[PDB]
Amino acid sequence: AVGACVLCNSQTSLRCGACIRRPFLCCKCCYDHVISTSHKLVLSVNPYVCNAPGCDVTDVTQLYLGGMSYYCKSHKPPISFPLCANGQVFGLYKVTDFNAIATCDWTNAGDYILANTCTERLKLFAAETLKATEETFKLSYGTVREVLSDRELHLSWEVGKPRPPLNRNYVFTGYQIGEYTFEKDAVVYRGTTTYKLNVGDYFVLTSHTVMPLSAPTLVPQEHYVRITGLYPTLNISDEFSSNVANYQKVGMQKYSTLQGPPGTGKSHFAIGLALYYPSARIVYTACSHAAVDALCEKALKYLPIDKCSRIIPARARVECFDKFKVNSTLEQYVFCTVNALPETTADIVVFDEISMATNYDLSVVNARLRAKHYVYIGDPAQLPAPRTLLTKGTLEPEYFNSVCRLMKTIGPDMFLGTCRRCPAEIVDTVSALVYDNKLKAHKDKSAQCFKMFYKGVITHDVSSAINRPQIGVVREFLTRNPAWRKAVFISPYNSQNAVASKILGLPTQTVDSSQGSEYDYVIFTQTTETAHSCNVNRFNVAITRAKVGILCIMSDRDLYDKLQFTSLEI
Ligand SMILES: [Zn+2]
Ligand SMILES: [Zn+2]
Ligand SMILES: [Zn+2]
Repeated sequence: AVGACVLCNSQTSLRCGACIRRPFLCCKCCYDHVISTSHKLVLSVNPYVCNAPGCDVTDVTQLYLGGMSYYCKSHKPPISFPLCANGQVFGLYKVTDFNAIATCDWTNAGDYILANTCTERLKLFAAETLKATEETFKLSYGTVREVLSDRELHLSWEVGKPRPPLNRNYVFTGYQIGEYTFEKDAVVYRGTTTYKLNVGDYFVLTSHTVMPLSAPTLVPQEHYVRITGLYPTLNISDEFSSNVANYQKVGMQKYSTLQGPPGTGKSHFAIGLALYYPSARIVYTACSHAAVDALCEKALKYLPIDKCSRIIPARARVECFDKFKVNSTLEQYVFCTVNALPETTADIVVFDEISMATNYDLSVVNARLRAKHYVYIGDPAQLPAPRTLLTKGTLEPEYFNSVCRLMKTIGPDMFLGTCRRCPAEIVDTVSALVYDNKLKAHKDKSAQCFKMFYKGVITHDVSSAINRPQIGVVREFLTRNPAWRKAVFISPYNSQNAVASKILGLPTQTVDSSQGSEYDYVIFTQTTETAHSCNVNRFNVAITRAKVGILCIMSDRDLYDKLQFTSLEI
């Protein structure tokens, strides 16, 4: 029960029993915390409480030290001194920001802003407090009535508690018969495992214990004068020649940031780093299984298949890359999600899709992976990890995580400025929208990029929006543009996606789940004109999925006018 103060590192024996993480606080800092918040319980070898029989006084400001025990004003002996005096709480070895992180409920965007602009140690405490606050709430949200078929169900809920939204962010566990997701009387049930399940089975949200954090989100930066710990090859392929200047900067710094807009070659950069440093052992990590899978696919073409291994938790979350040797931690090239990372060492660590990472994830990576060099690849102009507790305000990219903050304040170390995937109409649009006209297009205009302003009629299934007339507009477009039936339908709402799947028969994806993918033809309906559907990062992701053509049914005049597409009438 002896440690370092979370604000001043000054050693102390006092903890705050009211904070959910019970951090160590120094005599001065613990004082400033109890007099400015409702947190009044102080812990030590023994709890600072009145030891008189039947007394419930726990406020440290109402407690004194008499003998070797603690008492209140009504039980203290004549010879006693106050625990709280001289700007200090009594302990061994005898701020405004810390109070806010410790007492907020993480429902306002200002809470996440403070968690990214504070000192480095407060970032660790905030990430701990946030994840702990997120987990407790899970134990509280609100049974199959009848099985109709092999993919839909009728559900009945528990009495007295609200219903959690039915999407992919909320994964239920049925009863360890596997993890399930639901989507919206009829509801679609999708269990990762095909276990049998009759009427009466109940499902509960899967909770994962929050472990305390110790490693920082970012290691201390170190700049070198020569390539350290690595041996660069001289005969690099001409496919990776343009990255040699930035490849050398990787070996001369502890960490490096790379902002890669869509289609600029992020995975091409990451895989070629292994060819430029052929003797290095590399762990490729990311938050999602799809991001690590994309890095596996690029590796299969360029890296020896016998030196690659994909780490899969027996948790069998989803089907992952099955073309590398499974669960071989000691291989040269290791592909693994952050949550499943083993405790090992590496020459370089590549963290992909950095905008989807939380400050918790940055800490787990540093705690499990000791490496000579870390490279963070991503794009703060794309989508972040969902903060389910955040309901008031929008989280700006500078407050996504420590890495995204640096990319937006001082800029990224390296930048990929040429998009090779999208037609010029899409590139010019997003370049002016979120990239300061610094993103150039390798392709010409395709003349297959169209936009249409059509508000339609907005209906809602609970909280997910639907715009059937916008789908009807798409229907009429398909009958007149037959080559587009191979397109992918994208929208910001799962429900609009479910309706479009039945009416149009196209493959469907949400904008958030389409990040990292690319398709020849994309059809996008904005559905609504909300802050969710008008988010510039979401929109940037949505329209940069197309390789050849895109059709945008717009609800927002601003974003409609900013689209440099040909307008179609109907
Ligand atoms: Zn506290
Ligand atoms: Zn302190
Ligand atoms: Zn008492």
